[PDB]
Amino acid sequence: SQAEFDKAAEEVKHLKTKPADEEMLFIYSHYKQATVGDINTERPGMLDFKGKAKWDAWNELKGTSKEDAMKAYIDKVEELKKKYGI
Repeated sequence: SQAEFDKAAEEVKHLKTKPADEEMLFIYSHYKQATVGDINTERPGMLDFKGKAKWDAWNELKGTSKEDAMKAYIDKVEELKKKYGI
């Protein structure tokens, strides 16, 4: 059906600690691409400060091989799972 990806996701979005913007970004961007696809949300407007980046990082992908997005997402999440975990 699926791999460990939604798992990676599921875990990461809960984590004891809330990952740094970039950690969240990688995850986010890739998940969003692997799942939703091509940043179809749009770039921020009000308290942009800690949002933009997520937008941009996902955007940066906008068309990556979804599968890769998953692989990568998990393949990298490990760090979060080792640093933050549930």
